[PDB]
Amino acid sequence: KVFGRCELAAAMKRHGLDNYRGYSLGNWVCAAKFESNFNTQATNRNTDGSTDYGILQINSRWWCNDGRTPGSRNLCNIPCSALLSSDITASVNCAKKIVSDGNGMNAWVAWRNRCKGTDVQAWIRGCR
Repeated sequence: KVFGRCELAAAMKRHGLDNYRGYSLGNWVCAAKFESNFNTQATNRNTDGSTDYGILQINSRWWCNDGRTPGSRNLCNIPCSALLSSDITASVNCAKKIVSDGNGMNAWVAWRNRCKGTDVQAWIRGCR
């Protein structure tokens, strides 16, 4: 599923990401925009042999199991494929643990490089 901007905003809010660990909702929408272009089915392989999955590009080394990643810890206790679903519940549940781990949203490279320090509330402009 490719979410619309406000659609995704409303869903992320529903699942409690708005100011989760102090991060305003526009951070999360911006993160999804540039990690996945709002597409829940996005996947991308990484040099260490892991893969990033879903709307927030959650990694198979630490967080989810994809069966082919050396060093896998599966700390969200979930198959990576669950992170590709139209329903973003599993991605949000796992992202909450990621953002809680020590480095906050810096775990998301696209957020760090394209969202962090910007006017992220622009990402929910227009939304009801």
